[PDB]
Amino acid sequence: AGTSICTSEEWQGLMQFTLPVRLCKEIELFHFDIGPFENMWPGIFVYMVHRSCGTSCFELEKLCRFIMSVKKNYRRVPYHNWKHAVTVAHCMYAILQNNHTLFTDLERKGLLIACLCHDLDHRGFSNSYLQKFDHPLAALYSTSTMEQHHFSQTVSILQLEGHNIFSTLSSSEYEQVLEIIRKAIIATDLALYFGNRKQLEEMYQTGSLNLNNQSHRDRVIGLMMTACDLCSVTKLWPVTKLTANDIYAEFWAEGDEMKKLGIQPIPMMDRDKKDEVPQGQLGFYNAVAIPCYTTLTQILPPTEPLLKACRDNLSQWEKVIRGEETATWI
Ligand SMILES: Oc1ccnc2cc(Cl)ccc12
Ligand code: NI
Ligand code: NI
Repeated sequence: AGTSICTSEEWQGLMQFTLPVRLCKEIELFHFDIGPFENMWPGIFVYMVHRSCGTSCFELEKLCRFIMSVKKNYRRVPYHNWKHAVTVAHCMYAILQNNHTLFTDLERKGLLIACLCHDLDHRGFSNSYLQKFDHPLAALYSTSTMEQHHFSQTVSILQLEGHNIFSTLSSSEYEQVLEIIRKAIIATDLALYFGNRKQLEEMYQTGSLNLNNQSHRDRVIGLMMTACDLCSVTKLWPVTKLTANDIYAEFWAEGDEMKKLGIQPIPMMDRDKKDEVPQGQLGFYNAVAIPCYTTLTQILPPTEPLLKACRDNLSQWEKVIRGEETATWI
């Protein structure tokens, strides 16, 4: 109820924060895992905005208020949380650094913010659930239901007193950036990923892909947003495996709610069907993640380590299925 606002203590603290030097080099890398550094997550986002866009891109006060309010409008859910937001934002930063001049300064600042904001106010329920049980949000947003809500939450935060990091933009650039952000957040709807990937694959294979074509650009950005959203599948196996637990904590809790309403959940959301998880991950990697990173690598060659990592993780799930797991902690 309402949009939440960071305290003065919170945003002034972030202003005064400094990143330990050792980390600077690590953050550049695709495989970097933010996990061990919880206190530093907001500062890591600052550092990334500053290195990619410049320290003069945003007024520092408005930026710190914005980031800290963004954090306060993530809910305490097992997966679609503040930690996930920064993880996604970090993947984008690594894509952007490796492909810097392909994207405009407006696209870079827009995309880093869109990633941080792309799951705002997520409740732990999927679009399938909201549409099945006619949540009011599905009345408002007939397709891409939660994504449309996340964009609306983003705009609400920008509109808070002293939070509009985009106010210094020309009126024309302001409309362009909100449109960059809307499209990017919408593209995180995996329902849309399937057609987009198939289109991009066709454009690439026939050689029609042209990055000077706004419709093509929009699509490449969309695939980038898919790759960033799913990037937990591109970490080192222990990291990826641990994250998988949080994803399923969330799925199972939704499954439980379905059962109360007289509907048996899909196996993926059934806590009594945990034996089927490894095969379901295999299916997810084969249907979604592998193709995503495969096509992204063809379009943006420097993103190849995301694909190589994802391939290594598919192999690990295959190992689990063959009974070849070694010891695991969670
Ligand atoms: O198996 C999965 C289903 C839905 N979303 C997922 C997201 C990640 Cl990062 C990994 C596996 C997923
Ligand atoms: Ni989402
Ligand atoms: Ni997400």
